[PDB]
Amino acid sequence: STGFLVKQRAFLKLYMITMTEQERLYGLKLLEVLRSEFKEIGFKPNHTEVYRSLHELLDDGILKQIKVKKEGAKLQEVVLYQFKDYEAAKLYKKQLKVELDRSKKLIEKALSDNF
Amino acid sequence: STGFLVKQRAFLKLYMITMTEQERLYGLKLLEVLRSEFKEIGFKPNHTEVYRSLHELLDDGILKQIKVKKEGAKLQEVVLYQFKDYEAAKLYKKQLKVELDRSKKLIEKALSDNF
DNA sequence: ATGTACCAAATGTTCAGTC
DNA sequence: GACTGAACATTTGGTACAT
Repeated sequence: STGFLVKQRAFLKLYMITMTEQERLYGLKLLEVLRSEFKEIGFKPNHTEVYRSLHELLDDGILKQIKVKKEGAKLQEVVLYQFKDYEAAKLYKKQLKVELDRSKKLIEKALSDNF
Repeated sequence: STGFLVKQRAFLKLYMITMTEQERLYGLKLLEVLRSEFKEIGFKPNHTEVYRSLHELLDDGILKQIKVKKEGAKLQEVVLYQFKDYEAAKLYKKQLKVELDRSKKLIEKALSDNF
């Protein structure tokens, strides 16, 4: 990298890991939660980057899919994620702290020099 | 836009606007002047970004490219930038405060949520 | 650290497809 | 109508160069 701010694909993946930790969820719920958690700041992610994020985590080996059923009254079927390789969730979580830390210095530094 | 972080280009341009205000934006080696500034944190732009950022403010009509005497000289000439459009520069700079404030909130939040 | 010119990467829009 | 998915294309950044 040239080491500028963290990229959205990364920021979202990290949030996926944090959320899997607390409750095994599926794509559109993850978005519901992120969207509303962030609706004051004005970050409005969309369902497909969230999905591409989860998807990458599968290639990374950090997550696995489990196909289960939902209770919308629709007898549908939903896809939850669960840790495959826990060590790699940790390692990914570590890399992003670094990235987010540099990112904090940059914005603060930028807010200082220019304002 | 979804409203994620500030864009790299918008971020360099902001510095250039400020450096112009401080009469610190002169010479061709703006890259090294900007690299030197961010070497601590670990941000290291390449020439083509600095070129692209610098050359947008000219084309957009915010900056003008001039020739003056190397501050204190008799003959030697260096390149200087001044405000062609100081209105469009102040407005823009305001836009960036918001853009940075919003960005701060996101990173403080990501760190607070995930760590 | 010019200025180009062609490359790769990040990600929004629209649609495919199933309940 | 709630859900998972992916091509396409843009807006962008990066590499490479001779200069």
